[PDB]
Amino acid sequence: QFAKPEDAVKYRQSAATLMASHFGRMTPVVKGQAPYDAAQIKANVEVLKTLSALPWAAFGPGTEGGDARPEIWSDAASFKQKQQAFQDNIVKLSAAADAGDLDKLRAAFGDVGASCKACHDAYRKK
Amino acid sequence: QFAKPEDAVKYRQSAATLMASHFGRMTPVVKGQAPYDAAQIKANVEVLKTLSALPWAAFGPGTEGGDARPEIWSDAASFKQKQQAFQDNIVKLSAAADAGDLDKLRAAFGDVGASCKACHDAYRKK
Ligand code: HEC
Ligand code: HEC
Ligand SMILES: O=C1O[C@H]([C@@H](O)CO)C(O)=C1O
Ligand SMILES: O=C1O[C@H]([C@@H](O)CO)C(O)=C1O
Repeated sequence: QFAKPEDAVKYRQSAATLMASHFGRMTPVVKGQAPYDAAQIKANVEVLKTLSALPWAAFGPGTEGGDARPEIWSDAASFKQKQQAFQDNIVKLSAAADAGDLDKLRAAFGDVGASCKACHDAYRKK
Repeated sequence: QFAKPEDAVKYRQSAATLMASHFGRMTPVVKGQAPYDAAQIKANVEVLKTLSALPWAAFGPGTEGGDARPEIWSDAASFKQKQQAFQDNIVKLSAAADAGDLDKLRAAFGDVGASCKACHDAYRKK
């Protein structure tokens, strides 16, 4: 869907920006600094679910640019491992949210965050 | 969810960027220049549905900035009219996509695009 590689870069960066907001805005809730409204979090995690599937299609071959390492391309099976583990942790977060279980939400939130960071540490330029 | 007004600006601009890609990537299909796969379009319109709800919460009071006119704030009931008409046209696009009806998809796509443009013409800086 991208006329030039730059358009893929702008897409994936925008998708990432939205995931960071929908993930990070839950920080006060999982820390207990903001109230836990199970319906609010269920709805927010549904948005994050949708967003979480979007970046990966915007790293097609030859879309080197942005802060994307060429190893995304030179080490591709491993990159797919990191995005599928991340998406699998998003499924677990959805399950915790859908269950209305705050302790499980805390734990699942942390697993997601660790997956974000593991991919960045390997595949995102400093 | 925004620590400073700039963060709301960056969010709404990123949401807009993603809607432009998910809307605009259908142009070749509605023109007949790319094949029409009803399931592909249904899935894409579901993504656009989700995205289409996101910008509006990132124009809270005092989030003047970006290319957002202060009339979004000084003429607020009218801005809400333009975002609800747009969201209502997204419902019609969803219905056309879910029905697998290409002629209806063409027509609904055009109505959505006109709603985007009408809001920009009134409320987006040049
Ligand atoms: C690999 C499988 C990743 C996972 C999982 C997550 N992110 Fe990511 N992110 C990744 C790359 C390769 C890049 C660079 C993209 C580019 O071309 O520049 C990014 C970038 C971001 C950014 C910065 C966006 C920008 O505005 O430039 C953010 C804020 C970000 N990523 C957040 C984020 C979050 C919150 C994630 C988990 C919920 C997450 N990423 C996962 C690769 C990967
Ligand atoms: C008002 C009810 C709008 C409707 C409907 C749509 N858009 Fe919009 N858009 C609107 C404003 C006020 C702004 C400026 C935001 C800011 O603070 O700068 C925008 C911006 C955009 C952009 C540019 C994003 C950027 O990267 O800076 C794009 C690409 C865009 N809008 C696209 C878009 C599409 C495709 C829409 C219909 C599907 C649409 N917008 C509707 C206000 C409104
Ligand atoms: O909110 C975010 O969470 C991850 C990471 O910081 C988690 O460790 C990331 O990259 C964000 O923008
Ligand atoms: O794809 C887009 O459609 C609208 C508008 O051009 C429709 O007339 C817009 O602002 C886009 O980025």
